[PDB]
Amino acid sequence: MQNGYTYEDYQDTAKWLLSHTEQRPQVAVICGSGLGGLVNKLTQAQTFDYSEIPNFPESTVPGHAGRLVFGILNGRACVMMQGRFHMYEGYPFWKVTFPVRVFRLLGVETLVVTNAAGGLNPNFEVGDIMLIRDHINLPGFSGENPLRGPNEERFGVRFPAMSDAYDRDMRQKAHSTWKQMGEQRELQEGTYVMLGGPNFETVAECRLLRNLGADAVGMSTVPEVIVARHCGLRVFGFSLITNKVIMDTESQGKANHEEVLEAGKQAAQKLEQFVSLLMASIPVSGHTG
Amino acid sequence: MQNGYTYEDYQDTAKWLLSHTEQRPQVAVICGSGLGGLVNKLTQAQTFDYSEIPNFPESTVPGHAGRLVFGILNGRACVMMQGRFHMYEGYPFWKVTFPVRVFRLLGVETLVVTNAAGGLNPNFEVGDIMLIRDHINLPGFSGENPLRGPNEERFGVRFPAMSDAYDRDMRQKAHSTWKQMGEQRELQEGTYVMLGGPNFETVAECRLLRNLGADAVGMSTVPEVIVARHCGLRVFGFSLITNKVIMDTESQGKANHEEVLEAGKQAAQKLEQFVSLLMASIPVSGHTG
Amino acid sequence: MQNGYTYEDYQDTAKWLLSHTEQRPQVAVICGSGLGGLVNKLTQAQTFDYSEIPNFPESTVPGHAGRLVFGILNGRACVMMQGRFHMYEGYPFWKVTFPVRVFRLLGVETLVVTNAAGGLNPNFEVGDIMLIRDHINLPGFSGENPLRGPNEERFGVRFPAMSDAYDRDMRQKAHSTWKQMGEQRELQEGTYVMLGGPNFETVAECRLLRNLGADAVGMSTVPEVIVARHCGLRVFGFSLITNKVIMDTESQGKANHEEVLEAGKQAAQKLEQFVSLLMASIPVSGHTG
Ligand SMILES: O=c1[nH]cnc2c([C@@H]3O[C@H](CO)[C@@H](O)[C@H]3O)c[nH]c12
Ligand SMILES: O=c1[nH]cnc2c([C@@H]3O[C@H](CO)[C@@H](O)[C@H]3O)c[nH]c12
Ligand SMILES: O=c1[nH]cnc2c([C@@H]3O[C@H](CO)[C@@H](O)[C@H]3O)c[nH]c12
Repeated sequence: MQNGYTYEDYQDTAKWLLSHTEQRPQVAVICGSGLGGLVNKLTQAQTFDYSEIPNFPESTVPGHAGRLVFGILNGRACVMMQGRFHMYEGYPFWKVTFPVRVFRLLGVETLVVTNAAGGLNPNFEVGDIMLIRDHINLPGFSGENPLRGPNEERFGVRFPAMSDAYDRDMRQKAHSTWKQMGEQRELQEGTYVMLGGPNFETVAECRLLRNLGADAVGMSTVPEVIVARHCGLRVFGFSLITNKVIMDTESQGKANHEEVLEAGKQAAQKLEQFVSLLMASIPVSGHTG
Repeated sequence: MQNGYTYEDYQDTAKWLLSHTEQRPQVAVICGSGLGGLVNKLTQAQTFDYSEIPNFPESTVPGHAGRLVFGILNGRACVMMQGRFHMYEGYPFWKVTFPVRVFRLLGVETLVVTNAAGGLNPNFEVGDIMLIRDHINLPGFSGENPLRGPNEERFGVRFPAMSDAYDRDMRQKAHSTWKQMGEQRELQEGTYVMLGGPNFETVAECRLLRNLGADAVGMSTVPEVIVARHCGLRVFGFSLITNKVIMDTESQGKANHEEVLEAGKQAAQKLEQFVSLLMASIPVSGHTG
Repeated sequence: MQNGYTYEDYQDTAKWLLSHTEQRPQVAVICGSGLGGLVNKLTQAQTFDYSEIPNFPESTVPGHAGRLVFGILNGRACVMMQGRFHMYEGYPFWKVTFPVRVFRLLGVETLVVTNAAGGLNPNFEVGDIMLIRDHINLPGFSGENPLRGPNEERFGVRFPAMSDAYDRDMRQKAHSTWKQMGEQRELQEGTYVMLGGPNFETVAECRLLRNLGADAVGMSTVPEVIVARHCGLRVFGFSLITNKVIMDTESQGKANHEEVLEAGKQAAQKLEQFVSLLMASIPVSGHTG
């Protein structure tokens, strides 16, 4: 059936975490494939395995550790999902996005989503960082949506708008911060398209997606962005272009999960630093003062 | 699993209605968001709340009253669904389309479907009435179809054609009737595309859908048109363009459910009159005479 | 839930077949709508109704006999599925593709898939044979995939590549063999697109699919190709263009299942001979010698 989680289920989980840590994060960060190293920048870190937290699902994908880590990143208190969940694991979207609603109940105001994606835009290179300015939700087109079923008014409204999903002011800041880093390669920005997986795309599917206007293709993030927005979380996200998708039948090679080599190795120090500097200020937003 | 309704389930429901009303409608009308006012033109009306009719599902969306109303509209006896069901409510297509098969068993010959839709075609304006000449069924592309599972030969054949879904002669009549109304704004006609919802589309999705050739986007109607056609019901339908979809990232605003303001208020008297005049004649079709 | 079949389920079924026949096929052939006649070329044939083989699903579509036939085709020992399964019958993809994994466990190395498809490419004619060089998996875009859920490492890896699904060397051979037949009509080759069904497409959907780059549209094959590739089966496939899809609203007619007339009658002797000659050699591939 539809969402099997009740409001109290999120309530209980949030209560469990609050009674087990003194940290009160405002920023929540989700780490995609091979981006699990973002965690080792945190100070005063406390790690919780998903399996010990009440209603939490579990990461079954290599590159996804399956741990919730609270810590202080460059002065700001945040919580990180070292590994996320995907629909191709057998998880329904209402299970995949469970942690987004828990964050909301913990008092989190901002959510930054990351992921590894295949490059569709020809100007993208392996190793590029693409700011997600927009997305195309293919599973959504068919009713596969985390918000399907009766609406929980306590989180948001029945018909939430998505045209303004990715925060404009945060994307301005990302660009400004990149300049300060002195990166030779420019900061990319585009549309992220989500499909189910777990197999990689055929040439025809890559050409089709590109013609639809997508810049990168992945198998996650979008459900989370929808639930986040629905409950009023400010959102920002970026894709690490781990590979160039096959656009020709004269296939030199084929995609493979070794793309973690591009993330948790190749572009480790870069985006980890990019995200740390990014914790400069929402500006915070703490009522007054 | 697939369709949980047996032929007898539709039989029973049809029998219940027939033994509770003296009205024998030939035309069935389904009212979409904010079009619930079409009901108050009926004479000798008898209302049934969906909750009292045996195997009937229930409308949970504001703008959808959830009542079956029998009445006489401009001389013709018809039955109206004051509010429909959607997949985003958690309803499977076989539940969403239940009433279409009941209508067939009541003796109904024509079904007119209405709905509120976002305008993709740039020449459309808020308040426009678009005749549905065709549709694109996105959920259908993935197997999400009201006819999935074993086929009930008593209703129709296994592989029904959809290329001739929207009656040609009725669309000629709609245009002729519009002329007689003296409307300054021309009568629109286009392709309706259905997606799951309940969130509104992103700019990228709107551009994608437009490039696919769709004129308006909605979250209903199509499943109903398929089941109707499958059982031999003549079909006609139109969309009330309640809003202009966001096609640019320089987002002035965002879509919201207040679009009922455009329907159940703004274009009330117009389409209600358009539908009343439309009950001129199939010509009826009553064997001979 | 996800795949309800365990590795032992495939093991058991493979064992059952092996202890009931002396034939050890290397090639497996799947027959689509109206192509069931490919079976009557086999020598030393042994037929098994799907209903008698342990974990086997059942064909409910006319044109699909529902029998597993072992035999010798032009010198090569093979097994044939006289009739396949489709998602529109109510079958989940993990049920639809069950036989592909059984074949793998029997020792099969090559799988040739066939099907009846509607022509999108304007240069195609009814009766044409199209080599499947690639595919677009619409249900896959939304997570509807035979590999969803935990991965069985004993069959393949979590993220299998699909860009090289259709064997290049076998498609070279198909072209060479066609020349030897002396066919006046050239051998077609293109992209196959899969959608759910069971209804036929609207004009708008046909134009949409064509613009996406598809040459033929069908309601099967793809799930099977994915599971096959995942477990290392060499794959080759072709579509019998049974009809021209409706691309204009000035609809002369509409599609219907009578397309079996084009297959199991019209192009019977041709493709049956084409497939028999095609059993020339992988070259076999039998370790050494
Ligand atoms: O080219 C790609 N296509 C689709 N998904 C991905 C990913 C993402 O990485 C994981 C697999 O490595 C998946 O979880 C997927 O979403 C990276 N590259 C691609
Ligand atoms: O722009 C739009 N996009 C998608 N659906 C709708 C609707 C339709 O109205 C209800 C929500 O107001 C939904 O039921 C939807 O199908 C109107 N406008 C749009
Ligand atoms: O034009 C077509 N569109 C979609 N599917 C098919 C088939 C295939 O044949 C069976 C129905 O005859 C279905 O099983 C379908 O996959 C043939 N032609 C078309």
